[PDB]
Amino acid sequence: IHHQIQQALHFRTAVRVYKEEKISDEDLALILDAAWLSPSSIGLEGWRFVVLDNKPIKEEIKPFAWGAQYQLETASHFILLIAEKHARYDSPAIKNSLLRRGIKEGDGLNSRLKLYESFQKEDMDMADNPRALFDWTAKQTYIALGNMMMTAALLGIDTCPIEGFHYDKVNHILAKHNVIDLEKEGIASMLSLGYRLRDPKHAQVRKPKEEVMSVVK
Amino acid sequence: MDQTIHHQIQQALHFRTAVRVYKEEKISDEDLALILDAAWLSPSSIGLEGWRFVVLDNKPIKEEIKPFAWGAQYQLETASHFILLIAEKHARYDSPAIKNSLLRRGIKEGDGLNSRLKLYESFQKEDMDMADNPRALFDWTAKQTYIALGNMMMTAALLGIDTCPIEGFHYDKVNHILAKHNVIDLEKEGIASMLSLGYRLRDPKHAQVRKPKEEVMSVVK
Ligand SMILES: Cc1cc2nc3c(=O)[nH]c(=O)nc-3n(C[C@H](O)[C@H](O)[C@H](O)COP(=O)(O)O)c2cc1C
Ligand SMILES: Cc1cc2nc3c(=O)[nH]c(=O)nc-3n(C[C@H](O)[C@H](O)[C@H](O)COP(=O)(O)O)c2cc1C
Repeated sequence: IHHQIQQALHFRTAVRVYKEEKISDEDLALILDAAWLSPSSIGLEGWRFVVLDNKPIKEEIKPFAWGAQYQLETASHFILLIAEKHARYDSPAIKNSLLRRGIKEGDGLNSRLKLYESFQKEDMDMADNPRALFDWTAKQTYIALGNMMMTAALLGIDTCPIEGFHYDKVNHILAKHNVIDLEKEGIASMLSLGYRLRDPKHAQVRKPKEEVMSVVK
Repeated sequence: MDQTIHHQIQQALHFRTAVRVYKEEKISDEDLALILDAAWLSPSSIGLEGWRFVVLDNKPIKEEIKPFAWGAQYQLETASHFILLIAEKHARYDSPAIKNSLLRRGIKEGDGLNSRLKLYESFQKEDMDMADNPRALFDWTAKQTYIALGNMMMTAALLGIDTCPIEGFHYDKVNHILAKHNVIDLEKEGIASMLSLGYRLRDPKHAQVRKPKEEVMSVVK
C-alpha cells in the first residue's frame, strides 16, 4: 500500500491539456462519492459538487477564467465546488445540520447552538463577517477537493484544481443559468478531470521537506 | 473498471470516521512519514506552499492547549500523533513568499517573473478581492491546508489509521500558546486546524450521517 500511495502522490500533477478520452461513469461516481463522504466542520455539509457538462456555460465562463482555459476546452469532466453563504450559528443551515444528525429538543439542540455561537463569535472570530463565514464553508470544500484528486490519482485519472477565475463574474453567469442561487451560495473552486494529453514539461517542485514538516518533541 | 482499486477506495471512504477516542497503539515511523509526504506533495494555489505541518509530540503543550480546545479533549488525551496545520500570513502578490514560489520553479528572467506577478496582482485584487485584506489572505492560505488535510486523512484511511479533523478550539489562544513556545512565528503564520491520528478504541455507535446525495451532487446538462 505504501508504494501504491507513493505512486499516486507522484502521479498527481496539475494538467491543463487533456485527451479526448472520457472518464467512465463508474470512475466519475467514485470520485464524487469521495467528495460527498468527506468530513465537513460540524457536519454542516454546506457544499455542492456540480458536474458541468453544458458546453455553452463553459464557453461563457472561459473569458473570465485565466487559470482554466485549456481545461475547460479539453477536460473529460469539469466539476464546480460550491459553498454555502451566511452559514451563521443562528441560520437554518446550521439548524438543519443538527436535526439531520438526530439532535432535537432545544436543550440538546439549543445547547449545541450555544456552543456554535461561541465557536463563530470567539473561537474563529467570524460570526459577524459574511466573507469569513463564506471563506469557512469554502475551506471545507478543499477537503473534498483533496479527496477527489487522490481518488482520481489512485484510478490513474488526471486532475487540476482551479482558483484562477473572476469569482463575481463566474458567480453571476452561474446564477443566471440557475446553476446556483447567489443569495444562498457561491463558487469556491473548480476541478478538471481527464487523461493528460502528454507528460508534464517540468518535474514536480516543492520546498525542501524540512521547511514544511517538523516535529515538536 | 479496475475493480480491485474501486474496492480499496470504497473501503477507505467508508472506514474513515471522525474518531474522538484512540487506543494506546502508536503509528509506525513509516506510516507517519507517508502521511506527511501526502501533505507536503499536495497542490497549493499558485504553488505557494504557504503552509507547515507540525507533529506535536510535546505533552506539556498538548496539556496547555486542552482547556481551550472544546473539540479536541479526548483526541489530545489519547491520539497516537497530533498534527498542527499552519498557514502563512501576508501572502500578498508582492510578498517575498510569492516571489520565492516563482524562483523555486526557475521563473525570474525579468518579465517571466514580473509578468506572473502582474497576473497574481489582478488575481488578488480583482478575481478574489483580497490583496488589501490580511484576514482574507490568511483564510486563502488556510484553504490550501484543507487540501493537505484531505490528502493526509485519505492516506491514513488507506493505511487503516483513524483520524479526526479539528477546528473546535480558540484560535487566538492556541496561537498564543504556540508562539509562547516558539512553535510558530505569530507575525508570519497562524494555525489553520489540527488533525489527530491513531487507532480507534472501538467503532462508533451512531453510523455515518450525510445529506441525501441529490442534495450535494448534480449534473448540469
Ligand atoms: C487550490 C489551488 C488552485 C489552483 N488553481 C489553478 C488554476 O488556476 N490554473 C492552473 O493551471 N493550475 C491551478 N492549480 C495548480 C497549481 O498551480 C499546482 O498545484 C502547483 O504549481 C504545484 O504543482 P503540481 O500540482 O503540478 O505538482 C491550483 C492548485 C491549487 C491546489
Ligand atoms: C474541518 C473540520 C473540523 C472538525 N472539527 C472537529 C472538532 O473540532 N471536534 C470533533 O469532535 N469533530 C470535528 N470534526 C469532525 C466532524 O464532526 C465530522 O467530520 C462530521 O460530523 C461528519 O462525520 P464523519 O467524519 O464521522 O463521517 C471536524 C471535521 C472537519 C472536516
